[PDB]
Amino acid sequence: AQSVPYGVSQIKAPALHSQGYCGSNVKVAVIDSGIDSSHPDLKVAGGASFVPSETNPFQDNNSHGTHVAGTVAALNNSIGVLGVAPCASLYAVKVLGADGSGQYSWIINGIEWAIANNMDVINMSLGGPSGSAALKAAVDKAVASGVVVVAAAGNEGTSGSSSTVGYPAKYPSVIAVGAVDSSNQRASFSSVGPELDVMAPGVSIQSTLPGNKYGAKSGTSMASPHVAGAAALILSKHPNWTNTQVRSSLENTTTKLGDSFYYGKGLINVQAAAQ
Ligand SMILES: [Ca+2]
Ligand SMILES: [Ca+2]
Ligand code: NA
Repeated sequence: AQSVPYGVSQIKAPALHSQGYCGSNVKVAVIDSGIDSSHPDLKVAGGASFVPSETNPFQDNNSHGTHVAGTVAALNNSIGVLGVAPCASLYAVKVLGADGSGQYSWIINGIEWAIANNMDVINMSLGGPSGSAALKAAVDKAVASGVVVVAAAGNEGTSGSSSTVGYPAKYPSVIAVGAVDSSNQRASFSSVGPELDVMAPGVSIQSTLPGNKYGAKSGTSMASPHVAGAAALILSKHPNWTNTQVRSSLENTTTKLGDSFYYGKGLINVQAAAQ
């Protein structure tokens, strides 16, 4: 039987599902450690690998990319879990290797690929403490090209009064996502700062794992795909909205939590965001 992860319900996705909105024809790129395309609960449409030693984007030797992807789009069937936008066209853009790290040149190559291939939404569940003119340029171009770019804020917790949001999440053109629990409390690990935009469920998130498995993971990596999946539902309902309108709708209809430095605008509510 299929189980709906708490997080899907928390952001109110099922309401859209009920209306017949599930992300059909929205192209979402998971820029991460690849997606196990053999998983029975996922449907990968395409993708590319930018990791020199791991040329197949459909082999995930880490498990991270597959987990992120099931949050976005685990199929609606009688098995496993359920994604935020279960009918989306899922693309595996492999930029992290088996050890979960990757070079900036690879990540950037992957963003460039996503622009060229007309992805609607990009999910980046990754981040580093330092930026680069090339990294900024690539996210900026995606957004100028009409792509919704979503990134995990980071897992750096609090540090005095400084921002601990990593890159590319720190860039204004990107939506930086922090993590809450099932009670709406900020996860202690969730990165903080003025660049934080929204929150999403990121503690003990059940999703798909390679080799027809399921398991839980915690991190702002798990929070970001709820937002990416949410932008896919919105576009399925309003195919003519610009990335700008999608973003404003998500930000403008959150459930407000505590201070914006810790919670940004609050927890997204896709039901409200979809109008
Ligand atoms: Ca399923
Ligand atoms: Ca921001
Ligand atoms: Na940002």
